[PDB]
Amino acid sequence: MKQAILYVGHGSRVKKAQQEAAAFLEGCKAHISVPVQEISFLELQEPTIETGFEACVKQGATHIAVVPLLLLTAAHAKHDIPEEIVRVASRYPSVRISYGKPIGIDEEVVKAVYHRMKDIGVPYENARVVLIGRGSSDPDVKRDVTGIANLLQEMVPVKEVIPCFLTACGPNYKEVFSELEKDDGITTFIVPYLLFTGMLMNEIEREVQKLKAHNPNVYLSSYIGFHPHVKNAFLNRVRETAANSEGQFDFDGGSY
Repeated sequence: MKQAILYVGHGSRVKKAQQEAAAFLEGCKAHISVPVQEISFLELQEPTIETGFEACVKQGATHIAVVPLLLLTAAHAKHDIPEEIVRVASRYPSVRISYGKPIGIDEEVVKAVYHRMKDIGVPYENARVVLIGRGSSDPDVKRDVTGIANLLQEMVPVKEVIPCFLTACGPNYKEVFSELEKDDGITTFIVPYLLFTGMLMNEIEREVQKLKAHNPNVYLSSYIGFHPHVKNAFLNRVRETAANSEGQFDFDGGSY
């Protein structure tokens, strides 16, 4: 037996984002006791999935644990990535494949949100938290962001956590913002639940400036990014996919 890890990010065309994702995945390798480890990306950035998978095979891997670097569960985890996996794996029918889950609802990621809150330096006890995800038409995305909000609610003595979204599913973060123009003395933290900055993050920044014009007790944290606790959660995913102790991550054909 020879085990491999194939990390799969979604990929970016922004050079800085490519570099950050690649460096994160590279820094994961020293934490995994597996002799063959390759990084790959679905799109816009190579190594491609095909390249990384074939590299794993060429180095003698009998088992490949494919682990997607994804915060939430949507089309990429269910369709695009598995489709590329089946396309390349069809050529090596003797190689056993396991395929992991996105990070999703994990206590470590809640800790990442908590530390982003703490970084502001404002008391958070009995404060409101507004957790902004990108959003998706896939209901699993809203469900998981809500689960993270509930876990934060259980773990930190905040007043409440409001999951909301930039697009595709409700409630939209602008509706929450419009409802927060009051200023009732309650502090509101805005946590962008995103791996990278970019257009939508810039939009959040501008909208939070507008909101602060109405309600000065509003504080925007930096986006989650590749926080150390995000790394802990992702390493959990990697280890469970490689262990595959019950076969629950077996890469079975058919539509996901």
